[PDB]
Amino acid sequence: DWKKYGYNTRALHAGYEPPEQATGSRAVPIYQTTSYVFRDSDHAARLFALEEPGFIYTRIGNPTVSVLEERIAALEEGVGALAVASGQAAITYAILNIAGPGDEIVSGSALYGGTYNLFRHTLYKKSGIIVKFVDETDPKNIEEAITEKTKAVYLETIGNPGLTVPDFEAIAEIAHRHGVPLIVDNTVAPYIFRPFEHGADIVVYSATKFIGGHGTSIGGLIVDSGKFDWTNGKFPELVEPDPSYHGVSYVETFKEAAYIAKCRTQLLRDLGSCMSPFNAFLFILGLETLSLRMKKHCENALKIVEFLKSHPAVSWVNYPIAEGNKTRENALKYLKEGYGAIVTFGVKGGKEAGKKFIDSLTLISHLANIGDARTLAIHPASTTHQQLTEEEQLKTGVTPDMIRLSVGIEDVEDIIADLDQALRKSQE
Amino acid sequence: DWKKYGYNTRALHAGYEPPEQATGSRAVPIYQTTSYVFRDSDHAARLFALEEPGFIYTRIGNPTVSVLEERIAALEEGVGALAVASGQAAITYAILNIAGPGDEIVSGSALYGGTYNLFRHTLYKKSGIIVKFVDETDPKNIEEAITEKTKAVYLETIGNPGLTVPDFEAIAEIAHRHGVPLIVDNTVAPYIFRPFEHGADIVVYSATKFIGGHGTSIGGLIVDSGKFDWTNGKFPELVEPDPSYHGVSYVETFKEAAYIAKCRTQLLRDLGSCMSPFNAFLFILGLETLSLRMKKHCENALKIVEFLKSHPAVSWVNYPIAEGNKTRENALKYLKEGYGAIVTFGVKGGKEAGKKFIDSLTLISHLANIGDARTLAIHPASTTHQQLTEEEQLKTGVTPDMIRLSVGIEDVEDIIADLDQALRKSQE
Amino acid sequence: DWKKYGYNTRALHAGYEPPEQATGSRAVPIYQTTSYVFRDSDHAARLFALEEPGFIYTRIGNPTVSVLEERIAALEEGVGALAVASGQAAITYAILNIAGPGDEIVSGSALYGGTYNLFRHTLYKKSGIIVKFVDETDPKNIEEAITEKTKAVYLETIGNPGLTVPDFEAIAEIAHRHGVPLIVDNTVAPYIFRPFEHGADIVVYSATKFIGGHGTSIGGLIVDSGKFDWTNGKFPELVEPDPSYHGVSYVETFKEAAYIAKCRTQLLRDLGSCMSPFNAFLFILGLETLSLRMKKHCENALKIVEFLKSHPAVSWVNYPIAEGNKTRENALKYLKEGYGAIVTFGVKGGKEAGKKFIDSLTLISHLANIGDARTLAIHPASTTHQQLTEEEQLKTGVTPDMIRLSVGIEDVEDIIADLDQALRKSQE
Amino acid sequence: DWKKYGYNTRALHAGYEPPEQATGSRAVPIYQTTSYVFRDSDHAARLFALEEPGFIYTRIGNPTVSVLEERIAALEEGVGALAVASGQAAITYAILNIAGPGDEIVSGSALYGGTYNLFRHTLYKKSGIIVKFVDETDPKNIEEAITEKTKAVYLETIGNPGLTVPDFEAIAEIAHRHGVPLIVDNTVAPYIFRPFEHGADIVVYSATKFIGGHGTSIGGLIVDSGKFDWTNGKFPELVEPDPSYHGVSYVETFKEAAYIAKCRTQLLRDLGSCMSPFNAFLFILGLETLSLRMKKHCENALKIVEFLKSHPAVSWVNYPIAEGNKTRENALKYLKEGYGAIVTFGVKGGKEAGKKFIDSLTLISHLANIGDARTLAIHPASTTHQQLTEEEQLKTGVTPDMIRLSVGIEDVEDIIADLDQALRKSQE
Repeated sequence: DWKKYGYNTRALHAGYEPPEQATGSRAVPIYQTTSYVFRDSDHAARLFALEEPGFIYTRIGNPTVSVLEERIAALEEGVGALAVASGQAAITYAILNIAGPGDEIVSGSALYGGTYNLFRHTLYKKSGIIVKFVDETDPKNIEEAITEKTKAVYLETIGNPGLTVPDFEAIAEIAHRHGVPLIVDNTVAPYIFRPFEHGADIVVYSATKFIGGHGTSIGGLIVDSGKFDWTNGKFPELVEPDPSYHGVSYVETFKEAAYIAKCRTQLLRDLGSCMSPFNAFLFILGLETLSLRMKKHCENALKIVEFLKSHPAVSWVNYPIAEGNKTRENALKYLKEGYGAIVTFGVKGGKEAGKKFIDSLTLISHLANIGDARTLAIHPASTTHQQLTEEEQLKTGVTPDMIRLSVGIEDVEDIIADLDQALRKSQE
Repeated sequence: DWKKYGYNTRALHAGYEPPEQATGSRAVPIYQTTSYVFRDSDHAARLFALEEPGFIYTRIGNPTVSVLEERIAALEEGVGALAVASGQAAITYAILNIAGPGDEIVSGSALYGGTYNLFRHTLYKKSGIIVKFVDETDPKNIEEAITEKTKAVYLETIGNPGLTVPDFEAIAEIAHRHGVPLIVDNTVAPYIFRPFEHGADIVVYSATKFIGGHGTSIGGLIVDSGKFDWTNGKFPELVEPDPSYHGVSYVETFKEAAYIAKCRTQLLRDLGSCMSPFNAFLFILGLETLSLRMKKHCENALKIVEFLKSHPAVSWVNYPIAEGNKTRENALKYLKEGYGAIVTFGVKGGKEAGKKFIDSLTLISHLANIGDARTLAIHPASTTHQQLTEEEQLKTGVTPDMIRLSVGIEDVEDIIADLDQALRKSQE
Repeated sequence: DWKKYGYNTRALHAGYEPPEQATGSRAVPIYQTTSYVFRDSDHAARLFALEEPGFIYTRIGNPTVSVLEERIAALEEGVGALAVASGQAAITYAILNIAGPGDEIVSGSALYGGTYNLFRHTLYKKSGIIVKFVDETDPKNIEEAITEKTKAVYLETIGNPGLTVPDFEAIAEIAHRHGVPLIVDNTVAPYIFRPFEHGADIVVYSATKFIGGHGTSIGGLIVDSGKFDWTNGKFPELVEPDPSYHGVSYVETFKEAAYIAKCRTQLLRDLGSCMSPFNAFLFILGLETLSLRMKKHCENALKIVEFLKSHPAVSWVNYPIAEGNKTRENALKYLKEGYGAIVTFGVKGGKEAGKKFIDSLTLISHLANIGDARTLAIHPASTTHQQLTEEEQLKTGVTPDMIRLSVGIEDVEDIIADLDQALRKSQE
Repeated sequence: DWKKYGYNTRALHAGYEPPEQATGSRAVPIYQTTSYVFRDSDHAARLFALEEPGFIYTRIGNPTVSVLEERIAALEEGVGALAVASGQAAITYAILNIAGPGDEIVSGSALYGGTYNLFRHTLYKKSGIIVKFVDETDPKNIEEAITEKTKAVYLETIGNPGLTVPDFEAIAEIAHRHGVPLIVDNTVAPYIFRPFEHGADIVVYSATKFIGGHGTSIGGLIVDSGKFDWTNGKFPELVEPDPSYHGVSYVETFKEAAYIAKCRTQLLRDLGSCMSPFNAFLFILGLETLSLRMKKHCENALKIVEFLKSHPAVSWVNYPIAEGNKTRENALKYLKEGYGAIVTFGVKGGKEAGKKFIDSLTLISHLANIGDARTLAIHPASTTHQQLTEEEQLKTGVTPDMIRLSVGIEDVEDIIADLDQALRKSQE
């Protein structure tokens, strides 16, 4: 389905209208298959030469996985999407598509720990890429770090768990004036934020979190807006003839889809971070309720915040629109549908009190995740961010006394009662 | 289970004895979950610091996926295995674990097309790695290409579809004398060949093909023999303190498992090519019959070869032990359980006759795969190897008139009848 | 979880707190297994004798299926539930548990076609049970049909598709004064109606429809309120010693759970209508969003009704609270959360116009189902009710010109636009 | 595929040639769907009236489930099959299709406990059917129990666990001379026995056991040979017009498939024991290796028997061809491919020694099942047959000191070593 239809209609229909014509299955089939029989040899040759569309091999493309991709692109109003094995793989592929040995990336610092470790260590040692980390709360800091080796600017929508919101439009202008795309990780804010409306060229998701929403499946997505001009000379693999496809120019053959086409034909084909069709089936199920779920997550989170602000065992609370938040103005400007499910706070008595808070919980789940329907809590400095030095954790908005909550869609009075009994026990 | 038990007992038990203690499930549960609740904060901290074993997050580790890994390691007599999203990802990770920008790899040339394209283009452009391709039919050619920048030697067990078998022991000696591991891709010969018995240090699989065996699931495996010494100075990431894990030395903490540990803790955690637990469940089912299946594949293939050799529309036939095969001696020496399922031949009348052969088939499936229970046929020069120049295809053992068959486990008289009617039609 | 927690908290937690202790999986594992290893022979004997709780065999009981059952019982505030292969099997088992050859059942006539055919033909010919059908819009009609052979009264919550709502409290009093339970089929109104609050003793569900909510899985549920007294002499199988379990009296051993215990130990064990653990996994996912989904279904349906009432191609519209509905008073009294997703209407030009309405639709799915997230339409007289005579269809509230809609959770303006273009085309 | 193709070719192809034409999926898709969109209203009407073939609703029919059914029918050389939720449901439906209140069934007594309990108690109390149990080791005993109320004769292929084999041809003649079909439960002997070659008219399977073969899925099958004449006056529901389908005569419309058609259209539609498409997918995977698996099961079992016969802690051993077996002649005559996987024996020291045997095992699984790839052991008198009196257990071939083994496909020396250490411990 198209831009003329509403978000919820797309979330239920896009990419699977009409149903497959073999049997009419209303539900998207799970095509748990590796291979696809060809009509004849000409079919088979056209498919491999990129001269006709069809399925060849599940590593490269699969019908269940394609419905997921098409529906995500429709919801984002992008020109195409690619599904991959994890949010990490989506980030990896989004960068590696346009960068390699000797290249630079300007990144914000309000980052999930796993992105930090990929950027700072793995991409440098295994791909020769230098990521330059900046305080994205001031857009001038992004401009000052761009160089002729920069290939992209990278931001998260709501800094997990710093809870800062960058000025997307200002930073997108900076990236475009310097001839590079803005890539946004919108993991924590599907539906409530549309990056392509605000300057982003590329969106990645950890479909694992909110998109799936039920804590069952690992997966990632890369979405291409199709509006960046790859021919400025900084992205020659998207322009020059590709020896692997006998001379194909991606911009020439695939036009506005050049980028997501190469992600598939080069990186997915060769590095092989494909999603399972079963996992795709479950993510499609998640999308069908995503907007209802996100509205409830965000309504509960705002209530949780107000509860915590007035509680005697709590020393501070953060939320994208909290009074002390340095980017609340950006949160107000760009998030008009809810301000995310993630809430941080500190317990009086520091790290050891937070320890006893976590240990006392009876309904909230002490685990490593966000974006489950259930409410989740953790201590980031010793978990999601343990790979970082004390100085590094502070750059990303992570302190030693911090508790992160991913607020779920339980009845809020039950969440608050678990929080209260556990906060009382932490002061004993 | 251990080295004292037979292959089939291990294939049915290793890694899941005793059954999980929650309910006693005899079958391996499908843990379709992202996360795992922790006992308390100390548990959670020990797990992330690598100070205690347990599950944290399915990208990094999962109980269903772990049973698969443990059973593959037991069958291989390796010290550990890692599961990943595809055979391509396993190859990628096996190399990237020990190589990066400016490094070299010596590879054989009897290679699946997808490995060629990863080696020649993707790893060079995205990782700065120079793969040097050699004629592995003479081990002297491997020695002559090693340099001080070489990090590994790479071979396939039965060249897909050149059908050549390298001299593993001679090449393993060369690699070890030069301080680098031998990595073997044993995709086409699980059970019938044990690389670790013949000098290989690392084995990778495309679990997709024969291990799964039913054409349902994409997946890869990396298996570590645990016998290579990573401390010779060429593998400093396996020895030096890792900043991402606050100073952990992989050889010191994980000893013989240093390599497969870093594959998990670095590459899987950051690049994110994880396998789905559903896919793992299906690969475990495949292992339970693998030895029966491989014996039938190889018995049928040898019969198919004899049929083709005497048929009037066939100009030539290849098989690892065919009289004209330049490495039949190696095939005889190393494959004592069967000589693989893959068979090549040429039709009289060249490419256009093979075209009409493929188009006439009625039971054999014209698709891109090997290792299905069903019998498969294809024309490689325009498909699995289309990414290669005419000169390059010839280096890998692929001609323009070649038909590749993956012989399945149907009743051989039905396979032969389909082959015969289609060969008659190709001469019209 | 317990009656102290809210509906949404239960829907996310009940039956799986704490997570399984083997690994801590936050998601409910898919235990796709037939069998469960026993600790020793005493364990195994106690389990089969009904002297200890545990798992023995998936036909009889399974850990994934048990979580589903426990969560449904918690949401219903029943004492237990049983999962089965379909809504039809749940109805069958709910009756067969308490009735057999020579017994009677008093049923309402506002019935899904499949229930009618089971009641009128299959149970009579294969079980000797006489179902007496009555106009349940007047409770006096239920009393007048009870006899000393009656074993239960049976009602649907919202007559599918007559859209009538019975007076539950009045009819429950009648059944209880005559010593028989009231069994309610609450398929179309989970969450929005709680039968046990209004006199029902037994609830059955077609988990297929709204509970699943995504059109993926067939399944049924039987829920026992635990408040009916089975010892009045009409239910001797629940009281007398059971030879199959060496003398067990169900009321004595299982107390308030006697009924659902026999459903498992007798009917599920012997007739074998078990649910798959995969299907159960998906129904659990459905429950996690059920209340959000049902509120949206009912809000959209009420809007659709208002649209249809004012449209020139529509001759009439029905809805439980429509002005002409003979039971709107009951709908107002008992449904305080929404009035269901099902809407009927007639097109001007009769059966052939409705034909052209269905044939013109472009977003609404012409299929046999209700309770999908997508909007569905059909012509019942030739489909869901085709097994009934013209007189019989009229007894159930089905006319020849009727269109049934199951209103989904798409954006209502998109539903209405599809309805309007198709209604215009029907008048051409 | 057809009778011209071999068993293994059929097991890999029948029912899914050609692959679905939407995408060409070589693997059978998992159609996890409830519903199927119709082309238009005429389509929808023809489908419900039984005037055209197609899919309507997964309770009644599903594309994945249909491939399973078609492949089983092809392997059996039957005219059709029906899939159901369990082996118990298949037995139930096979009888209820042709019998009801006041009818009789002549059954053998060499029966799985669950069949006994269905026959003796559940079908009598819930369906009014009188099963007459006879010593089927003498065919004269079958003739002497037939009456004008008899509707079928029922046998198991290898009495589980009496291990007796009836004289199928003699008993089939008796049933046919008296105008009733012979129904065979071939659960324990797929592939190794073809009941339709020896007089059976109807075959049922517990697909759970050997057909699946991996202990993952519950399921049943009913297979119709299509050769019984239902018009002799004893089966009027198969001849007379069916009110539920407006006058359809099953023999007239469906001809040789009348029986399996009514199983679907009446019993599956109304009692609702449908199989999940996921479970069907797994059973199809099992079929692909069934013949290799059964040959290995039977070869290992015969070796286990010889080991047990010579062991000092064993007092007796039974096997269909054991020297003391009263039906070894029948086993020799009818089983020409292997004599089943099931082995019974007694330990010196009686029930308490067998207790200590079971408790000592370290590789063989103490669970309730047969037909897993793994080797299984149990004590039937307190488990699979606990529902029967001491007299009743003895009628079925079950004593108090009996150990039943389901011999798996592990390496036999590992099975024997587990058996030996556990037999030594039982004598302490």
